[PDB]
Amino acid sequence: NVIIGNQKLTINDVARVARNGTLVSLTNNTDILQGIQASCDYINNAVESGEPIYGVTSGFGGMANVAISREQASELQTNLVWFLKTGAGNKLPLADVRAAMLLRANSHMRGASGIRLELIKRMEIFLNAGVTPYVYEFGSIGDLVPLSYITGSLIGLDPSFKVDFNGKEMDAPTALRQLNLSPLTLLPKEGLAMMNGTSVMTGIAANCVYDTQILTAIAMGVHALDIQALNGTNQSFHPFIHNSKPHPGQLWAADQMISLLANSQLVRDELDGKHDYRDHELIQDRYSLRCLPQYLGPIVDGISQIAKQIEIEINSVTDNPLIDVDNQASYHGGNFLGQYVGMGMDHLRYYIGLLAKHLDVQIALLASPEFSNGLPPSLLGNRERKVNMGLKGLQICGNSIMPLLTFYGNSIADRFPTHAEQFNQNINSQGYTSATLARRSVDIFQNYVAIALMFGVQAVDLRTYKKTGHYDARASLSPATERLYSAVRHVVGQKPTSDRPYIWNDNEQGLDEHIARISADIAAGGVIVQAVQDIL
Amino acid sequence: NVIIGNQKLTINDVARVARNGTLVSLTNNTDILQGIQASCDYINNAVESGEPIYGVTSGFGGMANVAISREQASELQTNLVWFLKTGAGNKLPLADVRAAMLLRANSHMRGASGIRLELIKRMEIFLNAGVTPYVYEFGSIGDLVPLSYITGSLIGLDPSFKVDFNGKEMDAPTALRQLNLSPLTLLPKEGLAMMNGTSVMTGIAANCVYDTQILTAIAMGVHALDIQALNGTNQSFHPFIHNSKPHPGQLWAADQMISLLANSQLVRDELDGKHDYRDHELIQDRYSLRCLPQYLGPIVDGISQIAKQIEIEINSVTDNPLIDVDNQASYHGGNFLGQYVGMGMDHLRYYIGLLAKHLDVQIALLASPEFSNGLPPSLLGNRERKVNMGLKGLQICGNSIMPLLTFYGNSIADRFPTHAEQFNQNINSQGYTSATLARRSVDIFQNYVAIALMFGVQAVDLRTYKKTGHYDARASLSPATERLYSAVRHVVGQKPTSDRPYIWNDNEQGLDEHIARISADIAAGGVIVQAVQDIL
Amino acid sequence: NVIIGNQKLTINDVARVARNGTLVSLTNNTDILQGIQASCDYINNAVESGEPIYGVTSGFGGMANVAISREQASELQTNLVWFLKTGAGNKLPLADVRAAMLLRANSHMRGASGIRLELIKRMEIFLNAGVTPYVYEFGSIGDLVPLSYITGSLIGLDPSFKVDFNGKEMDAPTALRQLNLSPLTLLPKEGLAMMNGTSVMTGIAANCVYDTQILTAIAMGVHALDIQALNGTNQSFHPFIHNSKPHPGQLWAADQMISLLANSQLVRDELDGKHDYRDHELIQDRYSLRCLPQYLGPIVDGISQIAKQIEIEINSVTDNPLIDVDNQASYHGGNFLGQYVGMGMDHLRYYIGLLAKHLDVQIALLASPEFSNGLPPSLLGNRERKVNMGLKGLQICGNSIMPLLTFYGNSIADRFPTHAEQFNQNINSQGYTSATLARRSVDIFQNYVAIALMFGVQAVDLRTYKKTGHYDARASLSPATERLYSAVRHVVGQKPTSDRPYIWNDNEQGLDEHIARISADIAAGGVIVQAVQDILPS
Repeated sequence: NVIIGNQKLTINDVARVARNGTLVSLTNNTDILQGIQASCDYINNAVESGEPIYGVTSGFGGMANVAISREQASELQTNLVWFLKTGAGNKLPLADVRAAMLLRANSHMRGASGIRLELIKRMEIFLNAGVTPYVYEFGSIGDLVPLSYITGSLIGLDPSFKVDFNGKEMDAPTALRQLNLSPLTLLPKEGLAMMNGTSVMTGIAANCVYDTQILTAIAMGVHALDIQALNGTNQSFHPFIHNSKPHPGQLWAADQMISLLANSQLVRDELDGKHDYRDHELIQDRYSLRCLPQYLGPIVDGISQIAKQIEIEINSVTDNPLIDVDNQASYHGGNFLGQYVGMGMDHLRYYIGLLAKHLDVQIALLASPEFSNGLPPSLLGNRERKVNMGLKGLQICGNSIMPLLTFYGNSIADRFPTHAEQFNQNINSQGYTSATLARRSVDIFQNYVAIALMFGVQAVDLRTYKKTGHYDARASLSPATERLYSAVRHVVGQKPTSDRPYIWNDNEQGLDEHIARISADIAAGGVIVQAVQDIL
Repeated sequence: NVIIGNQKLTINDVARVARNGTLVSLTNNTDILQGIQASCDYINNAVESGEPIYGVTSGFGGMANVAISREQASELQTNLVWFLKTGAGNKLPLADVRAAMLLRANSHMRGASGIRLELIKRMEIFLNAGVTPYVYEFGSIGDLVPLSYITGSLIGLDPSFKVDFNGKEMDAPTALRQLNLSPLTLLPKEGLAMMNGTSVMTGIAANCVYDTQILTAIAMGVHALDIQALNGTNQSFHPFIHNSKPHPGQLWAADQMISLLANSQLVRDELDGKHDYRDHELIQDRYSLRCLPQYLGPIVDGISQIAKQIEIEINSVTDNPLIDVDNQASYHGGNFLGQYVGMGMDHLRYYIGLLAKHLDVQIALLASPEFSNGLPPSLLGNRERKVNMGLKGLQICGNSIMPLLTFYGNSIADRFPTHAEQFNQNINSQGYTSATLARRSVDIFQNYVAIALMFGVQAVDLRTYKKTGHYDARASLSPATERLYSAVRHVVGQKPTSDRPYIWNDNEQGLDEHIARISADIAAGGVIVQAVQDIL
Repeated sequence: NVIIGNQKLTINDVARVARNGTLVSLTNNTDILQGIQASCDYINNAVESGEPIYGVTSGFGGMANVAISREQASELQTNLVWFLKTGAGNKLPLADVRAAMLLRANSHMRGASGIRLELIKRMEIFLNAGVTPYVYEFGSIGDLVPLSYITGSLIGLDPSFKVDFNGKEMDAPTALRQLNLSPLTLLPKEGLAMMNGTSVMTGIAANCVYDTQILTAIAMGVHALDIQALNGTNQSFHPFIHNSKPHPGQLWAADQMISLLANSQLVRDELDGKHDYRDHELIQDRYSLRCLPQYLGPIVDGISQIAKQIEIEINSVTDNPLIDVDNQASYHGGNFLGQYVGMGMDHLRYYIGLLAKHLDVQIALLASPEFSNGLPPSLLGNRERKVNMGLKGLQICGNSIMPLLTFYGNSIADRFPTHAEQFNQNINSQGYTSATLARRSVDIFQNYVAIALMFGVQAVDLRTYKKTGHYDARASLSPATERLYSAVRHVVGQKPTSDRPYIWNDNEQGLDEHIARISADIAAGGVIVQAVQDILPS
């Protein structure tokens, strides 16, 4: 179903395999397989001759002044796995490891790494059988150490390497007995070819960008719900304003907001350019409404830029040395340095914090009667019961998540240690931890967006009540935001009705289970995600 | 065993109860109990009279313009728990919750919160029976929301509140049936008194400072091992140098290094002031050795300052309004704002990153033959086996942890949202997330220090070999570092011997299990901690 | 020379006007002047008809619920200049004030602002006569207050508005007297159209990008000289490696290094795949050299991204309300939010810090005989004089500037105040202080790079001495870095000679003067900058 070797992988391809279990297959294309065999031939012949190659007939890192004889060329590679067995911290999520292996297979198919096809198939097999090596969150300065757990597991080096076999923990040798596979012995270069790359960090980063794209589209849907709850105007998104300031991101954002807001009963419909006075209100919407597309443009634009860079990283040969069989040569290079990943993730986190903080400003308007254009304080539901404080707690919780996202928007690629590994790795990317930090930012932004969805949904109901005498917002919303509003209400198990808004009395729900249910629907690609799929 | 109500709690007291299960008891002192009853009396009488008190006969937050009648005064408090049920993220570790409850009990014993003794005893009971409410990592801007899970669990409000009962998950009502306790109904103020404070964040922060103090002492022991492995001099720590620059922290650090290094065979012993030329080496030790006490002083000093502030926070009445029975009055105040916690944790993280980074510089010297004063590259063990790269992987992993600690040393208290809860909480501490971030920094610094311990231990062995012809460093070290070296070797299960250093061949251990075993010994207060207990 | 209103302005166009005093003209395009006229007539009409329009018949920001009538519509615009006269701190460099007026004139030509041509012409005249209003570094959250000093000066509103007139401080009414210009009265909307855009911050930013593109080219030239000095190999830059990791930036970095190093005698020329054991030393160059194209890729690429976004912001209409004469409507909108400028500048400072850190690591290699591959300690010249310590103080100084560049690499866009201006401006960009902050980054970087260049020139002299027994690197360097080498030696006034390297004895020069002289030459677009002309249009 996903074919490896032929065409370039997309972030979506990566995500299908990682999360959804999408089957994988190596191309059968004989030029591709010839390439793989040719570099293999080449490395074999070079070691036969005792020729100097980095990490083949040489030590590793700042010990690349230790020459290694033809007779210790295999063992060299097997020892590489051992001394790199020094991971720590929590485990990566299994989907990031699936992603890693898919990328490594992709790297190898290019025929410049000198690795046996049989070692590449081992990953196809693990992918299809649902065997996932354990990889730790610490050990890479950007992925030798994380990739040695992948390799040692693939070759069944030792019972000390653990794996997940469809939800069961077991040792790698045992997993290979179950798969009817024999243990493998690394040939010269093959350890290095297994371990000397950016597959893991890029793997984590591929899934981050996937989830961030989605959350951006959900966030867009949230603002659209906010603008309606607020009786804001659609004029701000008028194509004339944005064509005269034509950043791609701003042009896209304003135009998507037009689609989102179209045919809404709750919005001030003023694409004609009407804007009479209002009281007690200001003649214009506040900045969070009015400058939405100018604010969001660079964010939208940056997430695209990063998506574009990750896609090249995913389809790169990322490894050292690179075999050039056409010239019967090998080169010592630096493609293992994941600078696009380390910096793109620093960027991704920074943008997520900027999205969260804008959304939180929309909530502050909603909750505050000074700024909500006539909604009850904290969007309380039942005003006959004076003890209700409505969403006061839900706001505070959102006020606690958002600062943290901006904190995580701090960077890490500039914090690299110049003394790293014997002073040999005097520049490095910090790409691996940057990528795991990015995963942290996305996991937390998912809970954040869930809270923002809750505010939006409750708010339109309470605006509907001001408009119609009832709480069933579905006919008053634009058809596009009605899909999302009704996806959210489906997930949380509260059906829209005319006599009740989403939240009536405080003692009637735990708001925590709604956050949890919504975050889990977003994470799983559920009905909330599908409701905004046209934006993606 | 730990008595609550009498004398001020220490960070050590907090830690014993949280981690070690130390029993707890309310004082029987009748002046203390009179105080508790008096404020209770006072609040009861005030509500009888319909008198305006914040969060008693009033709404909460920016809805404190909603007056609340005497007849809805109880329900008001019960609803406070419900609308604050909006936590998200991972759970706090159980020891931080034990700490919270201990602090809340401590707060309440001061007789200014107007809460029933019976509600204070409920916490004594939960503490002693090993019942630990679930609290989420998100919801507080600094602790209403986290404390509502504590309260609802203590009073068995609903099956939706979960708890840990000695390692088993169950619902709070069920836990109270098992403890033969009846559900409670909150009286006016009591919800607020349960929830309106800094007990959780301070709870988390108490245990962070405890663990950081320990890790500082271990880190000191590490440097002492490094200075020996390097054949550095003891002259740098000479009391004359430091008395003339007499910062407390620097005076303490240099003087402790004297004790640590005393009677070592591996150190250049030069307190007499001898310093002849050396070759090929520089006449002086590099800065990481020589400026150790000047560098560490402000760190040591800051950790003390923070310890001092947390101890006041732990023994504070932290709550609003405060009942003054002596004047038969109540005051609206701000003691719920955890500014010392939010800022002290920002500081604590920043220092941890500075400790990690200095230690990592000591490792770079150890691993690099240009700077190690004659040790093998990467501290390899068996040089007859050319494939050994020794600790190359262990270094890279340390190079990946340290940048992250400095990243976490970024601050959060300055990132507070001024729009928080209806614009009412226009300043806030971010103390709760700061504190959980601090816990992150300590959990990671524990794995970091484990790696540094491994470098030190291996290094002295390899220096011993240069000195004596064997690998048993125990008689060549100072008696103080021999305790720590032998604690580490005990934990990892490798016994010192004359024919073998800690690490001989790479394929002979997984370095990951050693990191894990050491971090877990440090976390549990094991033999590594005890080995440096004289420093604390 | 630079015609405003016709075609899109580039960052080169802006820099030439701001820095080089290039002359400027408004286009005579009749469709362009008709549009300007039409929006002018639209506002005239709407206002006399009593139409409600923001900041024209209201009420600014949080007080946009003040109805103001046509009888007060003129005095509203004039009072807008007064209450905005609240700048603080140091003054903008005059070049960024010139850029700021260039872009504001450019914005107005597009026809959606309803401003008198005569006021757009007034900016042309100031630019060409070399009259520059004083503008302060604080007052904008991203440019009402800064642009109010431009406006106030242009119309000669009051003697307290100050200008530079070709080097002499002067009040603004005095400068209009010298120009034989009459003071102007702002009609309805004109004051807002004058002050409600992104011209200043985008002005500051455009000059930043220009200076960074240049410092990137020089940086590359510095790496090429370090590579030569350390007898590194050209093999890292082989197209086969980078074609298999085809990031645009990394391809470009690799390919420019192949060009910079072409026909050097100080490299190990191994594009054939040759890689013998060194003795007793590492078979590969360290990461600073070997992962150079991979490390520089995102930076090159990011600077290009920013440059593209700034070129769009330069050419955008930034005010509010916007007049659409085709449908006879004005729209209330948000183009005045310079979000691209705030986050872009954030990114730019970040990238500069990253360039600096890589350069400083290369200096570490050169100064240290453990890693220099046989060069003398601290790149010392006269070894016979034992008291010499060569470039030891010069490295310390570089070590004190590089961490400060990475510090400035922190962001400010994410630190916006949500309670800004009566809670009306609940999102904002911080773009003005962000670009202000980028100017400080760029200025410091010009000093850092001078230090970097000095380490490179000295080191190739000493390597050439290693190779040939003399100190003239000119013959041994690749043509492309010879140009740069000679341009630096020219600027500091110490000639290449076979007998002597750049730095012989410590007491023969103040290194501080050499830093100052190279820094000034880069800032001025002098011979050091011309030496890397080739790298620039790519």
